[PDB]
Amino acid sequence: MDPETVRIALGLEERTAAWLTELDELGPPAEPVRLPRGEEARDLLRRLEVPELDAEEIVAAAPDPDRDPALWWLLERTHHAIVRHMGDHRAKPRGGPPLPYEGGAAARYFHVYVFLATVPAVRRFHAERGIPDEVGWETLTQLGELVAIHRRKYGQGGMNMQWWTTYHLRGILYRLGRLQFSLATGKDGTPHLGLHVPEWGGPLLPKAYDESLHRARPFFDRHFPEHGARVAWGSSWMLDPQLEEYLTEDSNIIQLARFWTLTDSAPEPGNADGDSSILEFVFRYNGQPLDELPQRSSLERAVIAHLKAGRHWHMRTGFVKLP
Ligand SMILES: CCCCCCCC(=O)SCCNC(=O)CCNC(=O)[C@H](O)C(C)(C)COP(=O)(O)OP(=O)(O)OC[C@H]1O[C@@H](n2cnc3c(N)ncnc32)[C@H](O)[C@@H]1OP(=O)(O)O
Ligand SMILES: N[C@@H]1[C@@H](O)[C@H](O)[C@@H](CO)O[C@H]1O
Repeated sequence: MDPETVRIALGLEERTAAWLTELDELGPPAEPVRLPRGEEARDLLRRLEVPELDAEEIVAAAPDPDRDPALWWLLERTHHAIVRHMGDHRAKPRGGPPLPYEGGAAARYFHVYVFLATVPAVRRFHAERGIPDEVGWETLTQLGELVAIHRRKYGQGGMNMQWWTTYHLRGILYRLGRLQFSLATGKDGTPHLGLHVPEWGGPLLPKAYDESLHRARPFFDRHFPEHGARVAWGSSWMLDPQLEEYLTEDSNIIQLARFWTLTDSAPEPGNADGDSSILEFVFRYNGQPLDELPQRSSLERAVIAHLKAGRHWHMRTGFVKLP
């Protein structure tokens, strides 16, 4: 098989040829790709908290080297492209393009198969770094969340956040209770930890937040002592001071943001970039006209109002010192 044949077979944009050539050069992994099957696949998916509806469909559609040779060629090389960067937070998060849905369920669940095929590799890395099993597993369960999110957002099974799953799969991101932390470095190479909030796990309670923060240094200093971060950095819609206009005092976002020191400049009022991000995280926004979107929470009402009024939301960046 060749990258042009693969590209055309799967119906990928000409845009992706460079990626495909790169993968082509890279070749198959030393350890040949293996997909768990049947009840082994069910157990793994269940452990990764993939909802049952999706897990059944994932197993049923599992591709095959002989019947799906283009898709299988990509599966091995995409797996290879991730594992070669195991432990390496300096490499860009390149998970590969999404596959056109005309390839059916195997195409839609492509990056789930990448994730399943890569679990053994990253779990070995976890073991080597002395990471507790429950931490490793808890970290990998975001696969379920992102699978469920695809369904809510689009109407059928899939997982199109493969750029993000490169972090879990390279063992450079760990969920430590309510928050996640990623190995990171600034433009000047100073190590920090990136701080992230997964959807699942309920509201962002001060006490859960605070516990996660207490876990970060001891965890990273024990298992990645070479890193030495003192500070956590976040970029998020939820760091927009403009939220103070709409959210009240019981809002966990309003209380927690107060600890943060913002480091980017106040954005231009007319800049529109942070719009799609807040829309994504609040509504899983999929192009629909704003009046259809639910209005059941103060935040839901807030983000519409603000946009209706011809105003814009921005992503802000800030830091907190790790306790
Ligand atoms: C504060 C630290 C900043 C650190 C930077 C983090 C960097 C990133 O990870 S960027 C991505 C962030 N992740 C997400 O957005 C995940 C999806 N979002 C969520 O699950 C939630 O927003 C979550 C859990 C994080 C916060 O929820 P919660 O603790 O309820 O927020 P809170 O400020 O207390 O809520 C205020 C109101 O808005 C509602 N609300 C909050 N978030 C959402 C949401 N995503 N969708 C709908 N309604 C929401 C609440 O239900 C509450 O409603 P009401 O006043 O009507 O009772
Ligand atoms: N889509 C990702 C989220 O899944 C993640 O929680 C956040 C962390 O800042 O980064 C966003 O771009």
